[PDB]
Amino acid sequence: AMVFSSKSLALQAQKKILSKIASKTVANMLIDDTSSEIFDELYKVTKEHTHNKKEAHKIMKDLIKVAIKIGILYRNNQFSQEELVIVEKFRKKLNQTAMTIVSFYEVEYTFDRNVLSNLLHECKDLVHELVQRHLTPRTHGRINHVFNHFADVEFLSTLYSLDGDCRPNLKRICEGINKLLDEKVL
Amino acid sequence: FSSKSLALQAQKKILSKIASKTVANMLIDDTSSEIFDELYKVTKEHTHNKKEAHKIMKDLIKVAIKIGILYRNNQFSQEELVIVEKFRKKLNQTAMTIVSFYEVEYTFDRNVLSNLLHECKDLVHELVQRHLTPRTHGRINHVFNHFADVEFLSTLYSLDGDCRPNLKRICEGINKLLDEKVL
Ligand SMILES: [Cl-]
Ligand SMILES: [Cl-]
Ligand SMILES: [Cl-]
Ligand SMILES: [Cl-]
Ligand SMILES: [Cl-]
Repeated sequence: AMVFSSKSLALQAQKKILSKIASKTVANMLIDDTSSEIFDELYKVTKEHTHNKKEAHKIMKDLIKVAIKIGILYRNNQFSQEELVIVEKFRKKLNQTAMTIVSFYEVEYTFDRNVLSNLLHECKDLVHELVQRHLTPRTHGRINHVFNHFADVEFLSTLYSLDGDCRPNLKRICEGINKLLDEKVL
Repeated sequence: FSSKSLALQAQKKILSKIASKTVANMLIDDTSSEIFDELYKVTKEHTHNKKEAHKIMKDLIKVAIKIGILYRNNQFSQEELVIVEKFRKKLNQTAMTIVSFYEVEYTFDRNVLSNLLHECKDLVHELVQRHLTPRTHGRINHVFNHFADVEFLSTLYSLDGDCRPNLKRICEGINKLLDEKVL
C-alpha cells in the first residue's frame, strides 16, 4: 500500500548516520578520561561548597556542554582565522591558569584567590569571544554560570583551604592537570 | 555522577542534531522531496522496473546526503570548495535548462540536457574523489548515467508520453527552488 517516498529513504539513511555517530563519538571523545576525572572532582568540590547536589549537577552539565560545543566547532573547522587566533590565546591562558592552580597546590604560601579568580575570568572572556559568532540560545548564560562559580573567591578558598575536606580532591585535580600538561592536552 | 557519561551524551546529541538538520534541509524539505518523488515516478515509467528505480533514487539520496554532510561539517578543502561552487553553478544551469526545455516545447534538445548532466556528474566525482567510501563512485555513476540517458530524457519530455504531468510538477518545484535561491 505504502508508495515510494524520498523522505523515507532519507530517514532510513539518517538512521545509519546516527548509529555511526554514536560509534565515532564513543571512540573519539572530545573529553579525556583524565579531563572527565578532573571534572568529577570539581563536581564533588562544587557539591561540598554549595550543598546543592542539583546546582552542582547543573553547573557541571553546563560546563560539559560549553566544552563540547567548543570542541565540535574546532573539530568541524567552524572557527575563522581571527577566531583561531582567539583559540590560541585561550590555549595559552588556560595553560597559565592550570599551572597556577597546580602551583598554588604544590607550593604552600603561594595561594592567592584573587590571582586565580582573575585568570579564570580571563578564560571566561576568551570563551565568550570564541562563541560570539556561534552562540546558541542557552550558551552565554551557561558560560557565565560556570565561570562565575569557578572564579568565585569563596569557592577557591573552599577548594584550597587546609582546614577543609577537599584537600584530597585538589590533589587528584592537580595530578590530572599535570598529566594533561605532560601530554600537552593543556 | 560521571562527567564522562554526560560528555558522551552531550557530544552524541550535538553531533546528531547537526546530522539530522543537514538531512532535513537537504531532502525532508517539501519542494525537494516532491521533486525526487517525481523523478522516481518518471524513472519507473521509463524502466518498468520498480526495484531499479528505487535503487537509483536510493543512490541519489545517499550521495546527496553524503555531500550535504561534508559541506555542513566543513570537510571540504579549499580546492574542494572551488569545485562545490562550480557544481552549484553547473547544477543551477541544468535546472534552468530542464525548466526552459519544458516551458518552451520546441526547444528541447536531449543531447544538450544529457551533456549538462554528465558535466554535473564529473563535478560530483571531482568533488568527492578524496572522501570516497567503497561504493560512492559507482553510486554517482548509476545515478547520472541513468538521468543523462537520452532515451530517459525522451521518455521524460515526450509530448505523447505519460510523464508530462510529472515533468510539469518537477519544473514547478525547480522554479520554486530557483526563486528561493536554493538551486
Ligand atoms: Cl543550548
Ligand atoms: Cl584547506
Ligand atoms: Cl519537430
Ligand atoms: Cl526527441
Ligand atoms: Cl514528442
